[PDB]
Amino acid sequence: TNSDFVVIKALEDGVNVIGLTRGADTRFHHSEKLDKGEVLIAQFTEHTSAIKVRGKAYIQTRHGVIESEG
Amino acid sequence: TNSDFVVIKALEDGVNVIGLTRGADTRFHHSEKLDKGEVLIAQFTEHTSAIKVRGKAYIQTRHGVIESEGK
Amino acid sequence: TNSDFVVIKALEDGVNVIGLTRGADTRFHHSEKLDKGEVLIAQFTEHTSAIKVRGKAYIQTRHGVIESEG
Amino acid sequence: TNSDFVVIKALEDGVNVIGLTRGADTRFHHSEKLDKGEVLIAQFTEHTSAIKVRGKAYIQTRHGVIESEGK
Amino acid sequence: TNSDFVVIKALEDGVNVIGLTRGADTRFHHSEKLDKGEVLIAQFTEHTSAIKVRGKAYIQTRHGVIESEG
Amino acid sequence: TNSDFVVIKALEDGVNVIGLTRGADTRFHHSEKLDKGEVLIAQFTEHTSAIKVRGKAYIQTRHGVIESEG
Amino acid sequence: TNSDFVVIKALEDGVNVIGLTRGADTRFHHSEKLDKGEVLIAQFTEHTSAIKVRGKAYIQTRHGVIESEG
Amino acid sequence: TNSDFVVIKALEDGVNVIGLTRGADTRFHHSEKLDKGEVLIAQFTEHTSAIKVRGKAYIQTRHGVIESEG
Amino acid sequence: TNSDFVVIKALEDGVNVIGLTRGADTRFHHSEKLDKGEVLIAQFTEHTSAIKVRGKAYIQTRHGVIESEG
Amino acid sequence: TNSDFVVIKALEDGVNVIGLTRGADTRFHHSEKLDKGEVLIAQFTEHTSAIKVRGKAYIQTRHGVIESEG
Amino acid sequence: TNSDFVVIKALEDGVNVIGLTRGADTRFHHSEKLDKGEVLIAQFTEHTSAIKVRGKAYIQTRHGVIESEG
RNA sequence: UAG
RNA sequence: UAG
Ligand SMILES: N[C@@H](Cc1c[nH]c2ccccc12)C(=O)O
Ligand SMILES: N[C@@H](Cc1c[nH]c2ccccc12)C(=O)O
Ligand SMILES: N[C@@H](Cc1c[nH]c2ccccc12)C(=O)O
Ligand SMILES: N[C@@H](Cc1c[nH]c2ccccc12)C(=O)O
Ligand SMILES: N[C@@H](Cc1c[nH]c2ccccc12)C(=O)O
Ligand SMILES: N[C@@H](Cc1c[nH]c2ccccc12)C(=O)O
Ligand SMILES: N[C@@H](Cc1c[nH]c2ccccc12)C(=O)O
Ligand SMILES: N[C@@H](Cc1c[nH]c2ccccc12)C(=O)O
Ligand SMILES: N[C@@H](Cc1c[nH]c2ccccc12)C(=O)O
Ligand SMILES: N[C@@H](Cc1c[nH]c2ccccc12)C(=O)O
Ligand SMILES: N[C@@H](Cc1c[nH]c2ccccc12)C(=O)O
Repeated sequence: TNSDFVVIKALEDGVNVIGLTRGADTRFHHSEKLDKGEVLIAQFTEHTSAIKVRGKAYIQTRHGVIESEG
Repeated sequence: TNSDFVVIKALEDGVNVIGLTRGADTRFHHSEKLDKGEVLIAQFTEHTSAIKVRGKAYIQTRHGVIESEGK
Repeated sequence: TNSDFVVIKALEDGVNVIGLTRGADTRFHHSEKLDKGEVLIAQFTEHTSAIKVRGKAYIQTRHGVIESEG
Repeated sequence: TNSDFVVIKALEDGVNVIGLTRGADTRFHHSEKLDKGEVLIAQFTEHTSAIKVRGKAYIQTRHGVIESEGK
Repeated sequence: TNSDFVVIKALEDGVNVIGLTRGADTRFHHSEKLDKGEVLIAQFTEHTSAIKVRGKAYIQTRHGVIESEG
Repeated sequence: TNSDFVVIKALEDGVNVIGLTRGADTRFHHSEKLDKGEVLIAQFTEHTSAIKVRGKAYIQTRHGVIESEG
Repeated sequence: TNSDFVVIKALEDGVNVIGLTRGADTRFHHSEKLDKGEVLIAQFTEHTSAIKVRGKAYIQTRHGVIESEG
Repeated sequence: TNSDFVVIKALEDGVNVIGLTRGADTRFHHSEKLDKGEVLIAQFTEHTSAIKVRGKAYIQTRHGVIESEG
Repeated sequence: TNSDFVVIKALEDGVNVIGLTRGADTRFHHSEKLDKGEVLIAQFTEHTSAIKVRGKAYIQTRHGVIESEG
Repeated sequence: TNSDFVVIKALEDGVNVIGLTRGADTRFHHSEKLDKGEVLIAQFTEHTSAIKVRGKAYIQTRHGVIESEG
Repeated sequence: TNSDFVVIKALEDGVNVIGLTRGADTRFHHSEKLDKGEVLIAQFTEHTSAIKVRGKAYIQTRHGVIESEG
């Protein structure tokens, strides 16, 4: 329960924060839809070993800040 | 019990701080409602592996500060 | 017993520092009332995985300082 | 025995440093009274998961410094 | 679930973030395709011990920032 | 054996460095008397979970420096 | 899975990133060929205890940056 | 064997670095006499949970520097 | 597999990065030859507890940089 | 095998670096004599929990630098 | 395999880096000869708990830099 | 002010 | 001042 997390703020409506499955298989297991201004703070977990961000969003991680673009 | 935590201060009435379930399923298990000025300090836990904030709030984490402005 | 803690100083009478239960359920288990100037230094624990502060207070954590308002 | 600790210096007589019980119950298990100028350095422990300071005091923790104020 | 991760932002359509297999074999097990502006945040894992980036992308890791231009 | 420790230098004779008992009870288990200028460097232990200093002394801990006053 | 990693960006075609075997024996187990601008982010692993770069590349590690010359 | 240590340099003859017993009891188990200029680097251990310095000495610990007087 | 590593860049042909055996015996178990411009990134391992560099090379470690000379 | 170490450079002939026994007893178990300019790099260990330096020497530890005087 | 290490560069021919035995006994187990310009990077290990450097060399450790003299 |  |  003490894994790294990412912070995502939607800069438009309809931002998708997609969790990709951990393991031999890489598939979507959940897409969280964010409207403009909403903030998601999401860890890496047993089930999520990669996170894809689609849409305009501001992203903070341990490694710095970045914006995704639509 | 020594997991990371976030600090959330409501900037308006009716902010929701939503805990999303850890595991194969991603659903809401609790939404804490905050009125303007209230502060919630919340950990990641066995049950919560993601936190969604709806409404205007000031947020502090290990990675910096940010404001939500959804809704 | 080495988990993080938060410091809270009341800036008025009747501040409430509320422990929310750890686990599948999220309810109050204790509400600590602080009068003006009193300081509480409180850990996250087996029983408390979130803390809610109601009333005017100065708060320090590992992530910075912040004030709660009424 | 390597838990965090707090430093408290009394700025008047009759300062109370109160240990609150770890566990499902939250009650006092000890109040250490300090007279002006005395310093207490006290850990979080199996028995103590929150500490309340009543009266005027100067306090140092990992997260900085703060003064409690008395009535 | 607390391994390092990398941050990749596609700078053009068709970027490939390729996971190379951990172990005695070094083959591809997944290629994630990114459209311009999308961000992928990907850990090292049981199954992934090297990552290859094809296409123009901006990359953040623990050791600094870099742009691929393949 | 790697617990935190405090440094105490007596600034007058008869300074008392008091170890308070770990556990459900909080009583004195030892008081070390220090003559002016003597330095004591004392750990937290199985037996000592709080330290009280009585009399004028200069104290260093992980969290900074402070003087006790008599 | 939390071992250190190296970042390598080829500055010309034909760069080789060579994994040398962990253990009593030291031999090549894999050679990854990189075309100009491509980035490889590669861990030390059960199988790889040393990495050789041939050809012109820019390298980032925990200890700073360096360029190989081919 | 990776506990904290202290560094003590005698600034006069007859400095005493005293190890106080770990445990329910607090007594002396060893007093090391140092002559002017001698340096002792001493850890906390299974047997030593507090160190008292008597006489004029310069002391370095993790928490800063200080001098004993006698 | 997360032990320290060293980075070595040959500044001339015929540089030898020599691994010395861990254990009661200290012997050579591998000499890696590096030509000008090549970079070797090498860990301490089960089998290697000391590394010797012969010839002109630039070296980065945790403790700073240094050049060997032929 | 990763406890703290100290660095001792002899500033004159006949410097003694003395390992004092870990445990209930504190006695000398080894005296390493250094000639002027020699460097000894010495860990704390299962056998050595305190180190005494006699004679003129420059000493580095985690806590800073100091010279012993003869 | 993740203990501290030292970096030693010979400043003249005939430098000796001497590993002293871990344990109750302190003897030589190995002397590595370095000629001018050679670099040895050597760990503390099961067999080596102190290192003696004889001859002119430049030394880097976690605690800083120092030069040994013949 | 005990060792 | 031994290895
Ligand atoms: N009972 C919840 C409390 C909680 C912690 N963090 C949260 C964030 C959002 C909502 C609820 C929570 C839990 O242990 O997980
Ligand atoms: N139930 C999901 C929640 C989650 C965490 N991080 C995510 C990133 C994206 C999507 C969902 C998530 C999980 O525990 O893995
Ligand atoms: N008995 C409570 C005491 C406590 C710790 N942190 C708190 C925060 C708020 C309220 C009470 C507490 C517990 O161990 O969990
Ligand atoms: N016997 C108490 C001593 C203590 C430590 N920290 C405290 C804070 C307040 C009051 C008492 C204490 C305990 O071990 O928990
Ligand atoms: N299922 C993959 C997801 C993944 C993580 N990091 C990656 C890097 C590249 C491609 C896929 C991935 C894994 O657990 O390993
Ligand atoms: N025997 C005591 C020694 C001690 C350590 N720290 C102290 C602080 C005050 C008084 C005595 C002590 C113990 O191990 O706990
Ligand atoms: N299958 C290889 C992949 C790899 C990781 N790092 C490398 C460096 C060079 C070459 C291949 C690799 C391994 O797990 O070891
Ligand atoms: N097979 C060797 C590879 C190696 C690692 N570090 C080295 C340094 C020098 C020479 C070889 C190596 C080992 O695992 O130990
Ligand atoms: N034999 C003592 C040596 C020692 C370590 N630190 C000390 C401080 C003071 C006096 C003696 C010591 C012990 O292991 O504990
Ligand atoms: N075989 C020796 C190699 C070695 C490591 N560090 C050294 C320092 C000096 C001499 C030899 C060594 C050992 O494992 O311990
Ligand atoms: N055999 C001794 C070697 C040693 C390490 N550090 C020392 C300091 C002084 C004297 C000898 C030593 C030991 O392992 O403990």
